[PDB]
Amino acid sequence: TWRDFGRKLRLLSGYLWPRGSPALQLVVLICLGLMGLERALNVLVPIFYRNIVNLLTEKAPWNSLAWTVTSYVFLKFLQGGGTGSTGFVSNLRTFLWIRVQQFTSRRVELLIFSHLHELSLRWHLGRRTGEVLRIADRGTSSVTGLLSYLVFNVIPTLADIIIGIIYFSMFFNAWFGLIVFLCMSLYLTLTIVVTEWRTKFRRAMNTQENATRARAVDSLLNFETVKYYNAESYEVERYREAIIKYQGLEWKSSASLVLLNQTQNLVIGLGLLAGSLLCAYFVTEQKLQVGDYVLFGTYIIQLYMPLNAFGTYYRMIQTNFIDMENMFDLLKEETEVKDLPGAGPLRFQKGRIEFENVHFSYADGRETLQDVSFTVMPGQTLALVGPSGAGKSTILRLLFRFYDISSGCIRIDGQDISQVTQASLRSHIGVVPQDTVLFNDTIADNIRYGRVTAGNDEVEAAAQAAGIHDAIMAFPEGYRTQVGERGLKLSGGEKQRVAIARTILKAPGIILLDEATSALDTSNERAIQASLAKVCANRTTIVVAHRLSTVVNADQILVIKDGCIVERGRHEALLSRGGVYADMWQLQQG
Amino acid sequence: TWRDFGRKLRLLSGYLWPRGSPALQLVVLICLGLMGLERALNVLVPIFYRNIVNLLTEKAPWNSLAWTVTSYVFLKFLQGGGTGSTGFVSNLRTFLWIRVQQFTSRRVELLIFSHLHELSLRWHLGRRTGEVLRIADRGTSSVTGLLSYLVFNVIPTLADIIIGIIYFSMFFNAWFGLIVFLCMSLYLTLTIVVTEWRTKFRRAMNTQENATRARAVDSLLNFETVKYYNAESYEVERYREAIIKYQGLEWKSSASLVLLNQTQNLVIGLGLLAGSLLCAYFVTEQKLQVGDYVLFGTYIIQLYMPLNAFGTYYRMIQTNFIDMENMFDLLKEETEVKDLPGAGPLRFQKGRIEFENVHFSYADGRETLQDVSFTVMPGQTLALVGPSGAGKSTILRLLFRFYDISSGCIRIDGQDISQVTQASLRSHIGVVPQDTVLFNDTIADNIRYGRVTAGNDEVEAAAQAAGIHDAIMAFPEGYRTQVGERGLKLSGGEKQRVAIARTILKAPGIILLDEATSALDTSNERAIQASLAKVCANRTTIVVAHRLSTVVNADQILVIKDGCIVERGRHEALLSRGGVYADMWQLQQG
Ligand SMILES: CCCCCCCCCCCCCCCCCC(=O)O[C@@H](COC(=O)CCCCCCCCCCCCCCC)COP(=O)(O)OCCN
Ligand SMILES: CCCCCCCCCCCCCCCCCC(=O)O[C@@H](COC(=O)CCCCCCCCCCCCCCC)COP(=O)(O)OCCN
Ligand SMILES: [Mg+2]
Ligand SMILES: [Mg+2]
Repeated sequence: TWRDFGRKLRLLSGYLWPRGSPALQLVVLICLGLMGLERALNVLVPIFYRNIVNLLTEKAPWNSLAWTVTSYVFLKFLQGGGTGSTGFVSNLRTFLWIRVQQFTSRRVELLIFSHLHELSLRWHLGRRTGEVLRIADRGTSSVTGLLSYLVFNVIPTLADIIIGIIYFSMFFNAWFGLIVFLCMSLYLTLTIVVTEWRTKFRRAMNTQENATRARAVDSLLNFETVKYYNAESYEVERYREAIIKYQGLEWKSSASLVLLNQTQNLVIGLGLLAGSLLCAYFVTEQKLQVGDYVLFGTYIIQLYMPLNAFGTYYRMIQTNFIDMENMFDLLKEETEVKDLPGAGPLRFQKGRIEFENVHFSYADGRETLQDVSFTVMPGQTLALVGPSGAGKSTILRLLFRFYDISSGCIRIDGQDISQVTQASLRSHIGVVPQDTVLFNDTIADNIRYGRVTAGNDEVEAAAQAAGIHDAIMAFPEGYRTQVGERGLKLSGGEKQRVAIARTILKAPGIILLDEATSALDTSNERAIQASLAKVCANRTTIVVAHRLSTVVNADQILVIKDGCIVERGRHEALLSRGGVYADMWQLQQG
Repeated sequence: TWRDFGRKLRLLSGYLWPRGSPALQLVVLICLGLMGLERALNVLVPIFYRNIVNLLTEKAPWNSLAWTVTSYVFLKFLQGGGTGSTGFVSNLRTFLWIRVQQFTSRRVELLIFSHLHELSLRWHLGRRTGEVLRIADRGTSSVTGLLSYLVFNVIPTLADIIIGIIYFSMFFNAWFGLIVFLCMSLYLTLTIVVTEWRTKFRRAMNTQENATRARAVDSLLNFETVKYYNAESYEVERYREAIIKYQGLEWKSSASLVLLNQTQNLVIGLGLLAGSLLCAYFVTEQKLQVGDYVLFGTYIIQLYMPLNAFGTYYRMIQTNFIDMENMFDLLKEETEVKDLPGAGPLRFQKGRIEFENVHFSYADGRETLQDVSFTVMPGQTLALVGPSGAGKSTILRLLFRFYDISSGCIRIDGQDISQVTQASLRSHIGVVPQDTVLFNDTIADNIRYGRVTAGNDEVEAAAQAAGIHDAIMAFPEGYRTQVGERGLKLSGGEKQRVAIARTILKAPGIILLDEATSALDTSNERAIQASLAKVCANRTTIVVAHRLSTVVNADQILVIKDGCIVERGRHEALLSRGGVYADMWQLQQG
């Protein structure tokens, strides 16, 4: 509708006045003043011109005429090029604003890069990288740009037309003071009537646009596959057939503009005809002197120039508006798993975890995990075994509180999860992820990410827990070797080794291992678990392992089939029962 | 230096003539013409003004005066504001160019999205996503936004000054002429001197800029890690401390400009003073007439204003230059592993492979692979076993020819691979990668990527071989579900099952498996390898497996220690030897 526009402009205005620093809160006044003086000069230059022509007509000494001429030339210097150009009053402000603009830009940026890191997991696993980056880079340049064309080229221009009608009405004749008024009115009423009839087009451009780029920016973030299967053509072609349909529409909306920018010309044109013709009539009938026909020949032009100038800008102002809209959209989304106000930090003494009839659904259609309850005594290791797709990892994801349960209760150390602050909750737990990703930085700094204070001593010693010390030293330059983006450059298993080294360095109260021996050879896992046995002496540990050679000494064993527990107990007590665990053990060992 | 500018401009100008379609090769002439007419009207308006002032001075009938004024209110309509704005002999050109700025904004896009996909691996595993995207999205607007300010606002302006000096010399006094000439000369000699002094600054801005964004577009790609280990603040801060340095070094290059834009004002100023004083003097000494003063008071103002306007654009015309420079660099590089001239398709008959004393290195510091040779008969399944980091995957990488060798020879089916075209070579081999990635699309289209002409019936039949048909149908919406981005949405092992189904659908001449049973439970591996034994009836296979339970029936077994072959033979022939393979097998079996 035509009201939302208003709401939007209001918001953009809020970012002008700096809020916090007094000094700056002054520059924003002086600047305004210079704006004031220039408006006056605009109505004092034309007048002086009349004088230097009047005197010349009647004749006078070379002396008197001289001083007068100098005056005119001076004032032109202080205001050259009308509104929207250079000069000496104007450009003296563009040198006292550079500072304020750098206080608004920063603030906006460090706000669209904080929110993106507070949103929840569900949203993140569905975004389209391409877009979430385009929006965040062009966005911070929209707000600054517009706030500088709506306070320095629009509002000023408008004020001038008015000052004009006051004059040309109480200092010249009168009728002339009407010809100007009507012109403007029509100019406006021919803009609105047209701007609307165009919006039917601009709207159906943005949508197609954001979908004529996606596919592509997703065939460059997955290079390997587009090579193995030797495509590399199927792709280039598909693009061509999308850069065509988009173009077919922009023509429509890049021609409407030429129409709007031509109809306006006429309205202006007619105005000049009326005025010029009438003025001459009067001077013939001895009512206004010739001199005067010069004033109404300079003031006018210098008052209609601005309108026409905006003609070469309409194109951009549109684009900038669109981008602002998008950014603001994002800053209105809401986090899903929030925190309860008035919450206290967790009290950690032993580390006991208990589940109480938890039911969970992903897409509200089926229950992936349902009716699970277990208890772990402090200082004990629990293991989970089952077929693929049974829901093993969902329990670990839910313990860390990345999602919210629907029913039941989860309690640790006698305290429920839902009322303690997450920030204090996550400081007691460290987990090795299923897949390893490393920053595009050096291996030493990748290892140090567990805690940003330790010196090379601990990094070095902790490097011995995973058995990577004897391997890194053989590398050229030792621990300052590069890793590459996402860690693809390094190798296949030492990514897992450095991940487990990070976790060991962190040394949390409770340790959880999703997969640890996925990529290691059969002669390296043993040593790793032997080293880990000395570290897990007094810490609760949950381990998941498809291979059953690791949980033979597990303190407790659980079997998950389709999210419902099927049996439990130790190793030998499960073997004697002759159940599914015994069947799988026999199948694996013989 | 000051000559590179030359080569640069030459290129940006090699794009203003559609090279192909004829029709278009015409619009580019009529456009040029309209330019001509306008550059004339500019000297036929000031003149008419004088006439309507002379007549008024001496008196005349309302009739005659009337038919004169009309003229000076028509020519104004056609000319418009000036040399950089709207009108009616200008707009009519910006409506016949839209169709030529869309044949130069395509050709230059489907050329920076092709080259990025023919570069080789080394480069790719070392880029910085953040940047490569940017360079390729802002880049296609520079070369289409400068060609429009170097053939419609510069060259035109220059022509006008000259026409002015010709006149004002052979039609008016001829002494004034000198004034104009000198003024312009000085204007230029100041621009050149100042521009260079400034360059020292602009150069040291770009560099810091591209590095104040890296550690920021790389903490939004690897989201998980920035949560597990908490953080989420350590980051926001680092950003702030880098948005400060950049700023401090721009208030330098955003103030130099204000200086350059004030000096120029003075030079222009002086010119007007000289002229006016002189002209007035002559009119006193009876040489010119009042009428004449009016001409030298309108022509000048409309011959200097066009220049000042450029004062408010300098900012952008810099940024655009910088971006063009970068794009060119990318389009100026070179592929690493090219193809020998000529050459022909590979003559495949059976499927034999041979290695002949291959020595190769990665970074010229260490020898990753050295002294490797083997051979496979047409129909078996060689296997490789060894410790981690021994170089198992490098052999597979070197077969596909992603990198290149230093010595030795590689022969397939009797033909060396170094001369045969890679396009024909890579149509006979299909490999499941070590890490599985999926397109952000539906599962059916993702699994159809093996061959684009496949049908639903054969896709459904082939999905049964991997054992996933009985699993997908239980999902809601069946085969039209989403997999998210990169495939993190699906599961932990179903990605691997989908990848192996893709490979089976492709059905190449030679099959290679890096790791297939990494994420599968022990109850599903058997059925899978039994199913895979049926399709390898007449296809050579190479299999890598850390677990030795799937290699017991291998036709040939190799042991790779540190890239040097230690022993070879079958399974029982190696068990009796009592070597390292026997030790590993015992240790695994317990
Ligand atoms: C905070 C105080 C502000 C005081 C002044 C406010 C009013 C300023 C004058 C506005 C006159 C034009 C109003 C009608 C157009 C409004 C929309 C617009 O300007 O840009 C739109 C996009 O339109 C364009 O593509 C062209 C953009 C420029 C059009 C207006 C040009 C400037 C104003 C011209 C008249 C004012 C006098 C001359 C200014 C030289 C943005 O999207 P939208 O509002 O159309 O979307 C929702 C409604 N459909
Ligand atoms: C193909 C035929 C072209 C004919 C005309 C060619 C010459 C046109 C007039 C050029 C006059 C200015 C020459 C000196 C500046 C050249 C550089 C430039 O314009 O922009 C530079 C960046 O400078 C700026 O930031 C300001 C950009 C605008 C400066 C020139 C403004 C337009 C020309 C002004 C004089 C012409 C008459 C008035 C123009 C309306 C781009 O980088 P760089 O060349 O400095 O880097 C290597 C050399 N250091
Ligand atoms: Mg999992
Ligand atoms: Mg490997």
